[PDB]
Amino acid sequence: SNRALLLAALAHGKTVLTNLLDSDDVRHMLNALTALGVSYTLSADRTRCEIIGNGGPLHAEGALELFLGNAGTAMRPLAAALCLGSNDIVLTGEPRMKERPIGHLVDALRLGGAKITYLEQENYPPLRLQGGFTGGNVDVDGSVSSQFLTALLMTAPLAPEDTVIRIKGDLVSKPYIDITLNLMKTFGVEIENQHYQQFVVKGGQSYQSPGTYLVE
Repeated sequence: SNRALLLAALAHGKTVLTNLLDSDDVRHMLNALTALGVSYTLSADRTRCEIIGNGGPLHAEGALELFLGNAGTAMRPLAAALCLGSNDIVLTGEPRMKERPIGHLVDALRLGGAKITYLEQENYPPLRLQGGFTGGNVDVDGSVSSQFLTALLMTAPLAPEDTVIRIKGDLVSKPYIDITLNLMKTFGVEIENQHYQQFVVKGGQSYQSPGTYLVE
């Protein structure tokens, strides 16, 4: 899941994610959507999830606190997606989450005009999101996590202004990025990759529900 669910909520319409992953990582990907007020349903095998698209950034009533401990792949995309409109969210996790710094994403997003503040430790799991991402050249280290660039890849197109993520060195897992842009494309957005780094995304985009999607 991770993305499929996030883009599903950031989209307009009900989209199904088939073959999802049964793990707190996904449950929260759902729970996060759940907290912001994203409507969706889960099958019986806990692998099929349909979500009534929110039509864009999931607005949190009052401030939120999402615990994406085992959702190391969900926090990245969330920390980014939630910095779209204007929502006060706290993205935390389990002790193991502390082994997954998020500063690289925060700056990358915060650089695009996103509102992100460090809670516990700097560049660590906790994050205070307050939306605001508009666009602009973003810097994301190549060796970090495919969910970092992916986070910006999904969030940036929904940004009023176009964004460029320049990758310092060699992407951590381009193959992951390939899926994201492909799976993201099904949602209605396209990003332009450069020399195995730099990314060019058009801002002011919108996410639509492709209907049913199979997460491999």
